[PDB]
Amino acid sequence: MGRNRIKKVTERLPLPPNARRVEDPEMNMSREVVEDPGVPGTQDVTFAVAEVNGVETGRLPVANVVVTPAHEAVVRVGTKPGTEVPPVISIWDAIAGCEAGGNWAINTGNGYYGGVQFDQGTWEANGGLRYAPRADLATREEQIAVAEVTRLRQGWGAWPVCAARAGAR
Repeated sequence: MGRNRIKKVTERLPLPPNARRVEDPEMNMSREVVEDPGVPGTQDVTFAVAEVNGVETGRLPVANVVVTPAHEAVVRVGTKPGTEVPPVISIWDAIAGCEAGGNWAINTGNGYYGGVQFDQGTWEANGGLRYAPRADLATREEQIAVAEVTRLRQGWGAWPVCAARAGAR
């Protein structure tokens, strides 16, 4: 018995647009872009809410109804052939922490690029142009793909401080 800590509360919340995907054969498969944000809708969501001492201790949606439907968004998704990115096998995240503080897009004008501070020749020699003109223009996972090629072909010499710091082979 006693007062019930659980009450029903109905809230009007946004209904986010579904994204309809449109292929872009000029964009890397790693990439997705919002071409049209659509228009959010609205929905009435009923929650069971627990409160003790004027403080919410829990909530659970129990019902929902569309009020205004959203207008769909349009997302462009990359389908450029040959831009498949291998799965990442995090020694690299440690290295990028050391090299660039985890900033994969770093480009300070020091002659090095991206999270693991490739020079341009090393980026190109190890296949990086498949993904981007420079390392900093490529995704983390693309940069790691090229870093793995670099390591297999040339070793850890590109990272003469950070690789050892990261506990490399």
